[PDB]
Amino acid sequence: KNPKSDKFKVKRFHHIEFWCGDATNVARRFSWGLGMRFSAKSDLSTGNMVHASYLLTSGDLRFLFTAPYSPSLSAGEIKPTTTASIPSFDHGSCRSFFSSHGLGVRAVAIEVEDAESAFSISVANGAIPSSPPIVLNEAVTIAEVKLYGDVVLRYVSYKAEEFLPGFERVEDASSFPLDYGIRRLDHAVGNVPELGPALTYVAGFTGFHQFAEFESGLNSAVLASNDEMVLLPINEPVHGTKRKSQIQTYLEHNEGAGLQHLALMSEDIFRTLREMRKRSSIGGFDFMPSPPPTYYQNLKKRVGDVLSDDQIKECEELGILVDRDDQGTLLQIFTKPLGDRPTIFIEIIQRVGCMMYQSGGCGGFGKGNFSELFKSIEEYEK
Amino acid sequence: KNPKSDKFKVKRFHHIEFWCGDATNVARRFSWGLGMRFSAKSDLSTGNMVHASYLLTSGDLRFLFTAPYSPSLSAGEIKPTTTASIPSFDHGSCRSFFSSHGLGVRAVAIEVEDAESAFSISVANGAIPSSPPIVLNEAVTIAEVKLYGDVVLRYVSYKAEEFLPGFERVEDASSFPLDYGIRRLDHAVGNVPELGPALTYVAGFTGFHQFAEFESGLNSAVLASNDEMVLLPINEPVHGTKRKSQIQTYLEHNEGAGLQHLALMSEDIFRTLREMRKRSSIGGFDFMPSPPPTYYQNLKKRVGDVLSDDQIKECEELGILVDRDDQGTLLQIFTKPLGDRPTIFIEIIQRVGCMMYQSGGCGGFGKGNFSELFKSIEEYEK
Ligand SMILES: CCOC(=O)c1nc2ccc(C(=O)C3=C(O)CCCC3=O)c(C)c2c(=O)n1-c1ccccc1
Ligand SMILES: CCOC(=O)c1nc2ccc(C(=O)C3=C(O)CCCC3=O)c(C)c2c(=O)n1-c1ccccc1
Ligand SMILES: [Co+2]
Ligand SMILES: [Co+2]
Repeated sequence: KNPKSDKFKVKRFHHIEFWCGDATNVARRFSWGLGMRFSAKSDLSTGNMVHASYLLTSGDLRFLFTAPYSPSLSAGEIKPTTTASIPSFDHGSCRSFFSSHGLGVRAVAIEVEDAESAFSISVANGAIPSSPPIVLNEAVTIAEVKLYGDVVLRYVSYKAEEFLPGFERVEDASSFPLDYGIRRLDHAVGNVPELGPALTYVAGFTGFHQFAEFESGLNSAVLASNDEMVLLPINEPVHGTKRKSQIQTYLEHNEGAGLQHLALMSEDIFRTLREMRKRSSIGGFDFMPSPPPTYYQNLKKRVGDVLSDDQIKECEELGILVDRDDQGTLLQIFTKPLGDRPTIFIEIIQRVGCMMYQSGGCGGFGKGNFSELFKSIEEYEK
Repeated sequence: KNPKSDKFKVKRFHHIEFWCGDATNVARRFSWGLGMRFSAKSDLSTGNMVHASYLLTSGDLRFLFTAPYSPSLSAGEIKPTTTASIPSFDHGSCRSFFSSHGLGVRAVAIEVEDAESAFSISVANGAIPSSPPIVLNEAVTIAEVKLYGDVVLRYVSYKAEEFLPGFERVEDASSFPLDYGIRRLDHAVGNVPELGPALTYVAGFTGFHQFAEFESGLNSAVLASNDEMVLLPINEPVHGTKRKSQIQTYLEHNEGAGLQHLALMSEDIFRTLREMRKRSSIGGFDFMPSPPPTYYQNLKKRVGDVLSDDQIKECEELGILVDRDDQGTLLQIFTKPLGDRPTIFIEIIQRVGCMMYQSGGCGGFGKGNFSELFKSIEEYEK
């Protein structure tokens, strides 16, 4: 059941912005680890005396890394005379965010038809405004409202129908064409102390609807746009369990609510994981410990009609997890945390089925892999 | 002339510590870019609830990357009950340092015979104390005094004659044996507003002596230990020049004095620069723009008795600079800034001559390359 109740026209995920202390080192690490190309910049070399911002792209996926310069470089500026390319940026907010949370996502940005209308309708329906609509070079409009914690939902709309004005394309000599197969952001997941009030708030101002699902330490629910291509799952911890909830660990180490993981769709998850795993110990990303062979022995009875024995052994080599709902099949794997704190991590996913284009959320989000991993663990103990 | 006036016994450079906002991403970037191995850690997995610290090694070179956790993780601790492995660490100091300066060196650490004696003698001779001597697991003693800006000179002494107590060796699966030929720290350079008072201060409390030298925007001088293996150059800006002093640009973007560059000795600078340059656009480090061919044409008359025509063409391919004093020859090159701000960078060097072992500072520090580059620039204009 999809009531298609969006209160304004939403297109697709546009970009994800990390707030950093040094944008250069995080961007360069991420570029090598994930196979993303340096495509645009806004920094001292482009006249930005306020913040350094570097954009990585892989297919339609856009990762932005931003850090503040010394305020003294821009102490003479006022908002009318700012050299910042992202006018919502604030030195104090950014330093407060990074000191509170460490490295993490500040903005989940979605493209809309009309960012000024989206902002107005959202705030009229309970959204807490974060940065009012601002028109950049008469071409792009950006506005921000609070999503959860210190994470904002960023609306971006373009008149034309090239990232943002004041960003410059990166010199091809500095722009190496890395590509490990990642193509787009599939979903973005938040952790909160209380799921109910978080859902009521976000569904309240967006009109997003609850996306149908099928001892883990969590309760979760997924908000979706009309065509279910913008997917925003939210988790709360379940307390009193034998094993401590990873949602509660997140909230403690993050100093509260924030973005838990980014799920990145790959057009070939086997190629992506081969390429990422080759770089784990040479500057890239690490992956969670693989499931036992019993898990992959049990893959025959569950998805033997979807993957061959060879495609299943390839899953075992790479530690890929597999889940399935009534519509389709999900291949997924999780990285270890991206930075110092046990907070944000990345998911790589590929979805099989639901062809009409592929419909959103085909195969679900892998909640079956909680019980399946418990089973395979005790089963492998033997 | 070397009076050998050290006021306490100094051995060698021990390590360099960067203060970071996220130690993981900087360490992983540096490891790939410079070919350094992950060798030790102190973090949540080792019981450290205060700071995350990761050590990279290449030969005798030790780079330490440290970032603060949320203070809430350790809010119940007191200094007697601390879980920090580096007891001088302070959350507030570290956040204040990174917000003021961005990514940079907090500590230049030298090994001494007796860190408690070095601290006492230094402070008795004018050093500003930063952290008093503390004995770690009855095995290592660490003490810190102010060097310049917010950079400290760190004394480390060992009873035995394994980095620091509470650090753990890194699992060999997570420890990839990268090596591009870098072997040790040759010198560490500071930028200050006023060279005179900075030299008087540091020479005052160490007994280090001035190391003999042979429109650039700087005045400089080099302080050296008794065997001239600890080398601490210091720069001040020269104002009123046609081209703005890079020392003044450093001071402005850094919010004052601090460490300008680290010079890393390579056992084979050609291999090091081939390996680093292959990785510049895939997560590693960039190099300053190469000198014109006239510079390399003029390399015949200056060092033709030291390098063959083939060893000189190899310099031209890699953009290596060459200088020479009355004792030996210096091959060197400079990276672009390591992070967002035009502040800290790295020098790669190899020294030829002065065999007795090789004596310290053989060939000087390349101050001849200022005039030689001006000449080659206008000469290449032609
Ligand atoms: C035994 C370990 O493996 C697991 O059970 C496991 N299954 C998962 C299945 C799915 C998802 C996921 O994507 C997600 C959503 O997108 C929507 C809302 C619900 C949700 O959770 C995630 C994060 C996990 C996961 O984090 N874990 C895990 C991994 C290591 C440590 C502890 C837990
Ligand atoms: C025309 C550009 O090249 C250059 O003239 C140049 N020569 C250098 C020669 C030597 C040293 C050096 O190591 C150092 C010491 O160790 C001891 C004290 C004095 C000192 O300076 C350095 C940093 C440079 C240097 O930074 N530059 C440069 C590079 C790009 C931009 C502007 C200046
Ligand atoms: Co997910
Ligand atoms: Co130097």
